[PDB]
Amino acid sequence: NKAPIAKVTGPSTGAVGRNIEFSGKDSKDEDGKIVSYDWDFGDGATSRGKNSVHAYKKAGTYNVTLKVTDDKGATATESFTIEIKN
Ligand SMILES: [Ca+2]
Repeated sequence: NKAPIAKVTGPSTGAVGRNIEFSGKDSKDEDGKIVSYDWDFGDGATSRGKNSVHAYKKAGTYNVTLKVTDDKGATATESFTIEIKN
């Protein structure tokens, strides 16, 4: 098996209190299927889904982590920086 490769699409800037839409659908497993897309939004919040949403309560800079898992259980991550403005 080869582990998958995580790819996040979504905004790199958003605004406080607004729902930010993220996707992991461009992630790729060369030899199988991605079976889960886990998100850590950098403010303690987590979600799961090929698409996910999060609103940040405070302006600042956050690193979002996407963790993809393939059909064999191998994992990969991406760290993606988002700026949240007032
Ligand atoms: Ca694989």
